[PDB]
Amino acid sequence: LTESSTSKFVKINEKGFSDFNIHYNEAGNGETVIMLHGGGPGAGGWSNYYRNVGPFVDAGYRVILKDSPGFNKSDAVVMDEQRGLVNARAVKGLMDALDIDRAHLVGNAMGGATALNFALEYPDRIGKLILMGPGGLGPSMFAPMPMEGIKLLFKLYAEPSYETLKQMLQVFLYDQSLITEELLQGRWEAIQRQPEHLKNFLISAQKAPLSTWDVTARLGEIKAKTFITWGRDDRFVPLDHGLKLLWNIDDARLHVFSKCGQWAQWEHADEFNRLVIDFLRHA
Amino acid sequence: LTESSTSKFVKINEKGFSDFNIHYNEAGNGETVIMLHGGGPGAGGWSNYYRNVGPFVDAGYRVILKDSPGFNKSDAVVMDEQRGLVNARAVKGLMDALDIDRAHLVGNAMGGATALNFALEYPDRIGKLILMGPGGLGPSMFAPMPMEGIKLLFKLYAEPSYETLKQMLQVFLYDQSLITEELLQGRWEAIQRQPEHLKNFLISAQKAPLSTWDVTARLGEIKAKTFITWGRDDRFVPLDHGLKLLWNIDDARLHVFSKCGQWAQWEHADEFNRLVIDFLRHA
Amino acid sequence: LTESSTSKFVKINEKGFSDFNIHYNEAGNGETVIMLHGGGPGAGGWSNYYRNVGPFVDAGYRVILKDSPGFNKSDAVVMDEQRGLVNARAVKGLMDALDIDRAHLVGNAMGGATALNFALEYPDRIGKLILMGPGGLGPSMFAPMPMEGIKLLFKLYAEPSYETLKQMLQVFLYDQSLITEELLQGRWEAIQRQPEHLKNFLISAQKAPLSTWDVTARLGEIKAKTFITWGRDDRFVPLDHGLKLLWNIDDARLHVFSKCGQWAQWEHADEFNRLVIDFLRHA
Amino acid sequence: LTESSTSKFVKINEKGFSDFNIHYNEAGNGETVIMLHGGGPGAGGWSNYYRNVGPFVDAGYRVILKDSPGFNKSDAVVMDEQRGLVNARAVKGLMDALDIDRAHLVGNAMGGATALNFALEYPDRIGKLILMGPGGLGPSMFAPMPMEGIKLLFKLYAEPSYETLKQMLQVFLYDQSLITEELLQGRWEAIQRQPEHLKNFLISAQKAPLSTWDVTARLGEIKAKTFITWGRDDRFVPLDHGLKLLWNIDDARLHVFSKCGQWAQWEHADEFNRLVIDFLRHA
Repeated sequence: LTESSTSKFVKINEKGFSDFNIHYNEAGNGETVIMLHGGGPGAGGWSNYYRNVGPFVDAGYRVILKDSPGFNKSDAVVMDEQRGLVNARAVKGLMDALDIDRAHLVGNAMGGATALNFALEYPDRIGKLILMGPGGLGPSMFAPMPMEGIKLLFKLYAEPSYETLKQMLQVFLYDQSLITEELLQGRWEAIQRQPEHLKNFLISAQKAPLSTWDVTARLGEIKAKTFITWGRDDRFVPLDHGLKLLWNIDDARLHVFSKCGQWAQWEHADEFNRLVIDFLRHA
Repeated sequence: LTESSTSKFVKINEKGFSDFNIHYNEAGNGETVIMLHGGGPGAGGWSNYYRNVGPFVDAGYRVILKDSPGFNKSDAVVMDEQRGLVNARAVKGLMDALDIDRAHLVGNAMGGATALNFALEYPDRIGKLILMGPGGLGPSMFAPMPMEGIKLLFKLYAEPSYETLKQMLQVFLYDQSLITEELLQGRWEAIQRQPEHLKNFLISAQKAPLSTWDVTARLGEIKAKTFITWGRDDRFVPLDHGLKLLWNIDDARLHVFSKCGQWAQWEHADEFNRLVIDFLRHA
Repeated sequence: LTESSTSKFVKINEKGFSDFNIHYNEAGNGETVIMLHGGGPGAGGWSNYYRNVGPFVDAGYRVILKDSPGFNKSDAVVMDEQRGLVNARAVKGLMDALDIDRAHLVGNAMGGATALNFALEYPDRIGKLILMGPGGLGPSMFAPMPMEGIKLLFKLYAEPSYETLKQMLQVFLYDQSLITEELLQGRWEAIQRQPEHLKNFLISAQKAPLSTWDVTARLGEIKAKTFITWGRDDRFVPLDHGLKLLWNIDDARLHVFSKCGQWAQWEHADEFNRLVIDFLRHA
Repeated sequence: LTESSTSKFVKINEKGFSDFNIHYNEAGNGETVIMLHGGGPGAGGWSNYYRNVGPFVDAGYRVILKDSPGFNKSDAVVMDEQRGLVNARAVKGLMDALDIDRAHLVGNAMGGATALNFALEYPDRIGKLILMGPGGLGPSMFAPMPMEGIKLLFKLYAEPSYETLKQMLQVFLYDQSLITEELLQGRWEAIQRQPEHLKNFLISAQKAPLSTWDVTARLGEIKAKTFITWGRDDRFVPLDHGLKLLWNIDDARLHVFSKCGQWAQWEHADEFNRLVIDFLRHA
């Protein structure tokens, strides 16, 4: 499976979105699992989840790696509401467009925020909920904020360069030897191809700062069975937010990988794939 | 499989132990997994692990549920060293007696302390290490000590009664409806059958208090792949000790169950069985 | 200064309260500091704060040790709203009745919850805010709930006895040698004198459980300079709630005493008196 | 009081040190309080503590702001042991040279590590112990390591520039408006004046990495009354290490300032001065 062979577009119509173009990569044909990426410059569905799509499709799922509005090959957008909520409306838009009644959601960082908002706004449309260091859950009890990785994310958005890209990835990943030329050129190309996105993210972050993403107070409403994952060494979203979800969501469990940054699904792909497939099959 | 049909005895000879009688329950014939129980009055191998033995044997393992010295049907003993270390010597004693070169260890609370000490003292003799709220790892950063469950454990040892037994189990378990008459009569019978054990535990705890169990400083020596589990609602050993192990053991991961006390393997048996079998097979 | 010589009553009229009798103990004549007690059976202003009233009056303050509705010699009441809010209305009622424009508030546990609610509802009427292990601030990230001390508080309310009183105080205090016959007889007399209160607290806790006290989401509104204190060894309200306040209140600081339960102002009276007087004078 | 008018030198002879030149700034003539600075490039006694020396001398103390070996105007050195221990030997060297029997110690970051080592090695020679975010106390339960501020400290040591100096100070301080041209030129001058120091620190850090500083296991030996301070927003040493000290030192208390980085004594000078003077006088 490749990016090109799985690539598709659909136009969505939900709330603020009027014939809005969403790019996604799809493979398999069983029950739908939608995977949602983080918010750093150059992020997208395929580059975030290409180590997971095959094992999940092999397990019998239909995998959709979604480009969120204002990322990769989805349409440009300036948001005046918190991104989690706006992203969640796009997921619903996508699901209505494709005649998907219910989906399992997998979400990393911004995508975790998106998945949380989806489960809150559309409880009838979600199956299980897999959350990987979800962003925007308010203050940490230990970590000064903005987090180190968040400052680097904003620096790269404002002053894009290859060197700053590299500095950011060095913070996002625990194992530095995973930072190959392929990884760097990939993200770099995604940044170069659509400069509008970087500009629009910064404008959006002015209208709705990260403090406006906090849906902590509503976590008690989530009835979806929930699997929370964290990287022990995540410098982007703090580890105690894993406890926060575990205490506040009715039916949750927490799995923390050692030697792992913000991309558990990439840095610990085999173990991640096994744990989440097992959870989707048996929890 | 029943307690009687699996029941066996072996005499051990290791360090302080001279023809010391160890009771265990054994089933299956593949690679050996030894399971080690907690330290509360009436504890033993079968009653701690009877929901795990079948699924593990079905997965192809040889399961040994060991009675630790001074518990259940193993010989009475007064210890002058920290119990974790003395227990670990007994495990080695048992393994030498049965011609077992290497074992996977599963350990809850006191049994977690035992498993840690085994991995430190006999690194050549352990496979993987599964730790469920291991006891004795020093102070908590949050929890006042002695913990609520520890005070109840000492109260029941000093003044054994059925009512105090019930109070203790109400603290050990999250879901109170799991406290059946069968569970209570079981522990009660184990207490009544061998009063010597209760007396000896209290004498042992005078010679070597819980503060002497702390092997934190040596955690860097463990090269065994390690799976750490915790109950979110454990009132016996504090949750932050899960983080402590995760930060200090080279190759560890942490899994925390919601709505779960000190017996994860019993309160969340299906998920526990799946996660640990998957880990023994694939990590 | 004694309980009798400082004792006063005032009738309050605020929201739900119609000629409601509030007992308080008053000394000094400078700026008003109102001190507010915890919620355990037998609690009251004088017995909670008699080690603080003198040093504070000597520093030049007018000290009011308030009996909260449904405690000690204040009127009996059954509350259908969270106690923090109802208590805060009584403080305002008291201040209107006595022509006090502004007060510094000192609050322990339930009294901390009361002080928080006062600062939120009547920001124009508060000076500085001193919070000692305030209750009701939602879940802990570490501590299973209900906390050990909370279970003992409810046990004593439902089955009052001298022996259960003693068990509770043994948990509330770090240093057990502070539990004199004077302390025990004091609380015991307060319990015996007004059994209606115990009954009414349990009815009130049914109508508005502790989960309804959580004002976390509004902490950003507090503009009062705030001094947060905690006992390291508090088994009633969890230590991480000190961090929660410190992160969420604009101008806060946190002071944690070692070897200290839920009554810092009593167990570490000299240091407490010095720190809070210094704060009221100079912050 | 100025840097020049208070400036002094003494030659020390203790263990490894043979006629080793130590620079310090001294004022006052009552009981000795020695203040010890952090380890970042350009650090020294006067620039770290010039907001504290006056108020402390006014309170009646003799203040000594010590330059640690390999910093500011003290002699250059390459250390093969952990810096905390080597620094502590220098403090003793200084105290023997000046006929000081006992000193109160105030220590920030590296200076906190120094103060801890002094109290452990020379318990007869210390009065009270004031610790401000002490470095080297092992892993954090929450914070990935090396900490953000530590990476910036090593970057500035290896590639000294004015721009990198500014980036580091922006992380060390919470309030960015405190970063004046005076502050920057000060640190810059200290860096330019002695490049040997920067080189030697990096060599020393190779021989004895930060992991070798961990004296956690010996904290139970400290009988000095101890005042622990932390900045809530410290990105150099993690907040949970404040809890670690509070749990493990016999007689400790913890004070955490909001809106505060690694220099509490500078960022919150008035409150810091009041709290520590009160502690030295009355604890």
